[PDB]
Amino acid sequence: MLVLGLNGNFSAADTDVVPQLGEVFFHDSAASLIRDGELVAAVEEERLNRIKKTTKFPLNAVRECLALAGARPEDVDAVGYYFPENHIDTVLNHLYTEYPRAPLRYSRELIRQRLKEGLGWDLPDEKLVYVPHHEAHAYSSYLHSGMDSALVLVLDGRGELHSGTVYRAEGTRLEKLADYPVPKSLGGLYLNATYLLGYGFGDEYKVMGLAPWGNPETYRDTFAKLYTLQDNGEYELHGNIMVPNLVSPLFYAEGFRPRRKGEPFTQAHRDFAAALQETVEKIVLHILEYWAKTSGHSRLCFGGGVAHNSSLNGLILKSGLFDEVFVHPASHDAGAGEGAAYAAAASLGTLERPGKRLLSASLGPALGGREQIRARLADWAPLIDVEFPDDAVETAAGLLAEGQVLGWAYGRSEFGPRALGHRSIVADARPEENRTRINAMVKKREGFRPFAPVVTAEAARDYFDLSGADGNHEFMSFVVPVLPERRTELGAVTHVDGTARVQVVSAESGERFHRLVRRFGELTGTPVLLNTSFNNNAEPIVQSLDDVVTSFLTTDLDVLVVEDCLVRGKASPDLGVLVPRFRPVTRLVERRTAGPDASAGAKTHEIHLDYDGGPSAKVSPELYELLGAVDGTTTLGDLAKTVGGLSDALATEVFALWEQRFLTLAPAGDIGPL
Amino acid sequence: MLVLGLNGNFSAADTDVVPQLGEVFFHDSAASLIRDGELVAAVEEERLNRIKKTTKFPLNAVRECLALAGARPEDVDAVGYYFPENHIDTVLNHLYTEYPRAPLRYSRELIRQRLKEGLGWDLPDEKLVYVPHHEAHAYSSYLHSGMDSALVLVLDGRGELHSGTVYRAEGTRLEKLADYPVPKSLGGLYLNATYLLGYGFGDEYKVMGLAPWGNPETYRDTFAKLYTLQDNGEYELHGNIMVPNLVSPLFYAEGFRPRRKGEPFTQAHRDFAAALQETVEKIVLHILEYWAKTSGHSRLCFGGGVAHNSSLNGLILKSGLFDEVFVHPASHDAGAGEGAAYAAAASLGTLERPGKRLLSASLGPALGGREQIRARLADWAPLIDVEFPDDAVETAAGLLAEGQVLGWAYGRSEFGPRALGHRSIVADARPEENRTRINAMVKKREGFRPFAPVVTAEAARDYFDLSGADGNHEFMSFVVPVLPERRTELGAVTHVDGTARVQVVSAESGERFHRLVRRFGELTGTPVLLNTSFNNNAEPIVQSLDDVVTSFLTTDLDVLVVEDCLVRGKASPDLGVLVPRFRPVTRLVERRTAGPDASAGAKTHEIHLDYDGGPSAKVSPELYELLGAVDGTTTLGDLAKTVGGLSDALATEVFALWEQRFLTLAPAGDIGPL
Ligand SMILES: [Cl-]
Ligand SMILES: [Fe+3]
Ligand SMILES: [Fe+3]
Repeated sequence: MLVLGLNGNFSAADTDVVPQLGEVFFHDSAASLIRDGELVAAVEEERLNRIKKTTKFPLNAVRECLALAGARPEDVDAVGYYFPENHIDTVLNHLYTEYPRAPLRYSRELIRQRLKEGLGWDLPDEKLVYVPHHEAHAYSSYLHSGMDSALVLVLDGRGELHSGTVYRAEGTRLEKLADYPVPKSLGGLYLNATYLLGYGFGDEYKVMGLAPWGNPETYRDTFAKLYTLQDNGEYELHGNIMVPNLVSPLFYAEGFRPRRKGEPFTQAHRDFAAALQETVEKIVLHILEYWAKTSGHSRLCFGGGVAHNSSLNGLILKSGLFDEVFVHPASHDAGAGEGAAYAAAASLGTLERPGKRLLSASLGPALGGREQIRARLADWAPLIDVEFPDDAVETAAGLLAEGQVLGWAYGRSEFGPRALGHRSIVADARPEENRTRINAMVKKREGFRPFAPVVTAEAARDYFDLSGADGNHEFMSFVVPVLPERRTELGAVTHVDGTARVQVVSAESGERFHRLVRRFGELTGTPVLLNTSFNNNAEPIVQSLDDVVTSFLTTDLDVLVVEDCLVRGKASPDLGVLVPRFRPVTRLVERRTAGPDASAGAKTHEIHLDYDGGPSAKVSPELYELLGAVDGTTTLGDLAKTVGGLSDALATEVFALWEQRFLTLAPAGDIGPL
Repeated sequence: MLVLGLNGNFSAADTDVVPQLGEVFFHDSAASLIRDGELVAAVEEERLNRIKKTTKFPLNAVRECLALAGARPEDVDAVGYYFPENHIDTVLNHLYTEYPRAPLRYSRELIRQRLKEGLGWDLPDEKLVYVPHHEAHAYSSYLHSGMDSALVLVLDGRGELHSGTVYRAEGTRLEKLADYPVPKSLGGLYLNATYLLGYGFGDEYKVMGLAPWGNPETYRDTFAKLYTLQDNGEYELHGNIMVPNLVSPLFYAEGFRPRRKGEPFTQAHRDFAAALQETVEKIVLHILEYWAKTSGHSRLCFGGGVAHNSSLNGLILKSGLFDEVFVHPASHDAGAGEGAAYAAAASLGTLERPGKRLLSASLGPALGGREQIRARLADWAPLIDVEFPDDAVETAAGLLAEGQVLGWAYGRSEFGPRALGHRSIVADARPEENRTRINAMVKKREGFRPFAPVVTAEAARDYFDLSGADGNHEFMSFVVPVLPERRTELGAVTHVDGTARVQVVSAESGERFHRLVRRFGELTGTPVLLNTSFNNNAEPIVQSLDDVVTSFLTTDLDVLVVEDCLVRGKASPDLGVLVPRFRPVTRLVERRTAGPDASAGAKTHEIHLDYDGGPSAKVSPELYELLGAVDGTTTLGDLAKTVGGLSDALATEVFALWEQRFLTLAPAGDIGPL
């Protein structure tokens, strides 16, 4: 039994199903592969097409999953899709009424066209299974829990008919207990409020990071007008007929004005975030207080996008409502994609399930063999210096103890949003200053943002308060208190409220990363590291070796440790040897608007990424001419001849566009098949 | 007592308040000026920025109205805006949460900014009055009816809180009897349905033109699942949680497939339009039978945008529920803007009302003095020949009896969507072939589109069944049956169901246009003329003399009659003397997309209009280079020298862009102040 799980929309690499298809239409595209009930490969398409939370069809993810399994497309017994057929087709039909030039291609045709054109795979209709969305979420969360019975809660933005569902789980059978309609969505509520802070889709976790800086008292009674807790685990959200946002009208009427980009986060912004987070905590704990005592289950599995609210999870852990809580590293729609495979298996035969709790999210493609990685790093020689230490982990722990900030790239990439020791940036967790600088200089993000620690399993309870239920901490699912007598010691990773979104690494969850953290603790007395995701502000978590080196070279990291190679940037790196490549969404434009006296205005030149929400940047006339000559094979230095040579100014302009990922800059060639 | 009425959004000429601001956010911008209770000027902003149903701030319209009244901005005593302040500001606030770069300027500050920058007018806060939306509609519909009291029904897309409102009007007092909530919008229902026909916003009236070709029976039972008629003049529309369209999910589930662009209208599409029209009719006649009997009133004023459903209006007239019915020529939001002026007058002190029933919509700017028209037409000499007959009307009637299609342009432009003798295209109403003739080769639009007759007051009852109530027919508000013994005689203007959207012209409503239709009747025995709006497929109704000449020269009209001048196109018109000017929304673009093997891909040159739903066209590299040098003063011929001269190929390419109005093409200078 080999089964493919699919989620996302159906757009090709270079176009979308309709022009500028909204980023909210079936996002976080991913593919997962289960064999004999075990999750053998999973990767989000964003990692391969480099568009965060992408809606595009996860063609590359399917290809990578098959390769990791050693399978051909014909080996796949079934394909599950994470929504019912009528729902996804009704939404496509809606988009087609708005875009009368678009061909009437519904999901079955589009899935089969993509697999046929993209993989040479003729999928039989009888192998395609559409699955209720919250059923897919629940299967994913519960089957990886290691529990043989549980309460399973799913809360997300929405399924086909519900924003929340409660299941009883026993053996491999799911039995629905309750649901909550779409307009009560806590995902929708959190996103509605997120837009008031100058943030958008996908930024909710940043708002969660802001909330502990605020006092929930300021806006508590305002948010209380937007919901009512009702008897027997019910609740209500109070909508409005003014605009499609539950939150902005009332807060506008009370004088709250939405933050603008580039403005600071005031105390009122912080308090708003705090009152929002408390609101969702109050609702979910109300749901669970009721269903704990009603269903009688002492164990909980929590999935759906809302289960990525780690503060909420930490409160559930401390609530005492349950003895055990489990959360999957991919509780958003990539996990529903995985759950759709289990559901598809269930509908065609018997359901085979994992035999153990999931401990590792290291499930994507790896970086390559020993030899192909060494050969590819040689291709980067004009930009990097490379050492091959006898014991890279020993050396990396020493560098960390010396205050270096490291890129850390090993093996198979993490499924789900958290970096966990395979595509990480790590630093000493003790100095508070590391938080200040890694926010400001390395990740280039807001100073309020917290940093998550990783700790060895053996030392975890010396630093963090894990009391209450037994939660799984392999995937940073839970915020927990830092023990008070350790808060000064852990300056970089203790949040303003004394908590931390902890990763507890063990020899079984992540042997190499555990050894790193253990050795560091032996050197310093503190077996704790800061662990943030390996990506700059313009990209998802890095995937390939070229991704890793590119990111190292365009962030202000000290050293890169990749598959036991020690990489440093050269004193003067020769950008001219890099070959520019368009991304499938890269566009160049020369534009004139109207000018004075109805003249044609002055020319300007821009590069942009053609997808909804894509960035854009002004370019000089010389860079515009240089980039128009890009062929995929010629180096940047040879290209720059035609505009009179790669001046330092052109190299600097190119470097800034590289940092923002408007195009691919890498040595000639590639690493080859893995 | 001089009062300015305002409706629309707040965007400048060349940008929108938020980028690509949806065409549905406060559309049909307009300005109205009342003085001592009389409407002295009104024009829609679309006529001036040449963007159909524009949302942009009606700055030009305000300027034109002030000039028509001989007023300084400072002479205005009060300004009324057609929505309450909290509602429009809440919608702007919602736009601003979606665009965190947009500065937080709300409606009061934007109104003052546009008037200060645009007119030097410093508007005191005390002079700006915001109005309930359906109240503005109701004042405008009722106060121009000539009635002493009436039942007033308003049905539109939505106001701040309702989609329908019912008033009793007496003297100048409005008393609210009932309302219907936003989700019951019949404007909303009609537009949702319209999308299924490959049409969009603003195309509803085309769907109404299609409905008689269809049989309402085939989808009657399907539409019946979407609404329920209830006691006490109540009804319900049955929504869905699938997509924001009432209509598409159910019709998709029954195998209805939305029409694609360029596809013919099938019999299914025709029957769909027929069942949709029957539905809104059934609901509104159900509202009206309950409120005619409950209120006991024999007079009805019907307003809001749904009151432009001419077929519905004819059915109301024939229902016997009322003795009198009045419909305003601008019952859409431009009329709400007018009605906001009256409400502002009632707020600040005392309200004065018009002395008589409105007979003429001729309220916009005029074409100019006879001396400046002659002078400006001489500027067009390299493209046209002009005659100055002794009696243009006499000549025009003969030319029409000879079978020519005329442009007819006189005096002040029509307020509201119907042409009525001031910006019209007129032809013989007798020949059936004139429909396909003027659709295909003049309006360049669909063939099913019926044409409307204008008839003298004296002959009206010889041709049209005006029985039932006494309706006002000066504005083409009602569809009425053509008498069966006249249907063959009126071949061009009788729909497939024997009906016609008639204009009855009188010496009182439009003297010149009356004399024209009378004379043609003396010459032919048929005092009826086909009357369609003076615009091609790419523009609103033409406004200025330059608009009139441009439209005549870019359509296939035989002759243009404009202010007693007879205009024909020269055998070989010299396009080279035309000065090209960018419109404020004109953008000229060279584009490179992504290519195979990650190269810089296809190079294209395009012109487009930068507003939501704006057209675009590919251009040749040569025209791209020529249009880039447009300075607003150099002629097309002189600009063409820089690329080798105005060749026939280039002149043809430019002409096709001119026809689509991508840029302004006109002789040097302008007509000057009117
Ligand atoms: Cl009242
Ligand atoms: Fe979900
Ligand atoms: Fe309205």
